[PDB]
Amino acid sequence: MGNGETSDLEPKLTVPVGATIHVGDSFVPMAEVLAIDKEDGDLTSKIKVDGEVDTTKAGTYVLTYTVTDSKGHEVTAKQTVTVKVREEVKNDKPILE
Ligand SMILES: [Ca+2]
Repeated sequence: MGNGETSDLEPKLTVPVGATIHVGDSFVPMAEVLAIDKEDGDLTSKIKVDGEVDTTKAGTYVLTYTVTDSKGHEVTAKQTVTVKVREEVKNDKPILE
């Protein structure tokens, strides 16, 4: 038996650096993020999705995506999501302390 020194390429992780959606809008992290390796194959299923994006409250939520190749190469990237309101709801100073 034995092994040959083949140049393994580190997995190509594809993640959008920034996203913008509305309150009540749909957001699927596993649809917009992919990961492909040449030697091991499709690593999209291996993607670790950290963080949480809410679509009921307006604000910025950052998601983390980390994927590892079986050959030992690991890569990670983040996505900055910004949710905004679909109507005019003004703020009269939240007096709730
Ligand atoms: Ca590889």
